Amino acid sequence: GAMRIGMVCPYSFDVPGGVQSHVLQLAEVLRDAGHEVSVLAPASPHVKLPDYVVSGGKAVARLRFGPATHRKVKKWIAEGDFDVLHIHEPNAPSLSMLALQAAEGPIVATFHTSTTKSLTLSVFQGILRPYHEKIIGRIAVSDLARRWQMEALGSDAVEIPNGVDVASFADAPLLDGYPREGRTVLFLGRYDEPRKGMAVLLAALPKLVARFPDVEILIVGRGDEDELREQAGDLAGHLRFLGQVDDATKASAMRSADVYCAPHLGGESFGIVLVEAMAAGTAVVASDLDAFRRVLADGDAGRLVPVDDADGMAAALIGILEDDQLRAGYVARASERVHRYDWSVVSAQIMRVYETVSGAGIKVQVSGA
Repeated sequence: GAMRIGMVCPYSFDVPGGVQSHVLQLAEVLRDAGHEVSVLAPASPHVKLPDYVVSGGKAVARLRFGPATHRKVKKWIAEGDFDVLHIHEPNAPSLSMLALQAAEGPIVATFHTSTTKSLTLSVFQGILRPYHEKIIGRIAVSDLARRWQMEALGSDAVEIPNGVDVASFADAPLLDGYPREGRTVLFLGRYDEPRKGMAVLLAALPKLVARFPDVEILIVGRGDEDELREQAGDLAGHLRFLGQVDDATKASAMRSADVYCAPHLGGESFGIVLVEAMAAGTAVVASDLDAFRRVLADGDAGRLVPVDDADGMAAALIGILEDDQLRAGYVARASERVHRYDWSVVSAQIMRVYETVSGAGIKVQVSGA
């Protein structure tokens, strides 16, 4: 039953990031399931972390990490006695790649390509290791490596969704004073960046207020309030800024909004926030970018709008708010879909990968043997 799993996170936890958060959530989840997990990462002295995460330090023409670091890592692996070593974003250079090169046996590496989709593969430890390791260094930064990995022979590469704790949203406490009889709409992100599409949401505001005069636009994330109020004109009174909040409050605000609007001009990454919205039971209206269309399943799980279309956005929102049955339907379907993104599933898939790669009696060792 039980398994010992090392994970390597290339990034310090001193700063928020998708990968860091992914790793930690996953680790917690596996530990909850009765596995021994160890997390290696760079020094994160500023934040208080669980006891199973370990620090490797920080350091970096073309140059590599210093000796003390290598020592630390080798120690970690050798005394780890891991059944599986899981590496994240083994970009070259990185802590992860260092680990990947140091170790031997059941090695798995994951590249998080989109916030909602992540490629997972097993390193060739045969005569090809030197060659494959150079390909793995470029997967992060190139389409061709990615392709070749998914396409090639003897390559076990699989795609798995990004994980989410669904309950932390669904069960999130409502914000004091919500729901608003005035119909709140949620925007989430840094609104000074045009690709987040705040401008579109602003363009559609007059119609929205016309048909729903008491509406609030709840805005989470960092940006310039003054400027936006100024661009909002006399409708600026409808805006409410929560600033850049913690995850708990994000979940709360998300759950207490009647609708989540995602008018992104494009990211080709950003989609996971929609998953969080659906898990919160809040109906989604999103721009028609491919990723969003995938997540909402062609328009099954949420309303899709043409990119950079204000009139469409307005019609969509208004339509959602005015008819409650429709909205409820959208939410229910979304709740159906959100299953595949929960950790209990994702963790199972990755566990399958672990089980495939690791045998009985085989432990991760430092090269060579």
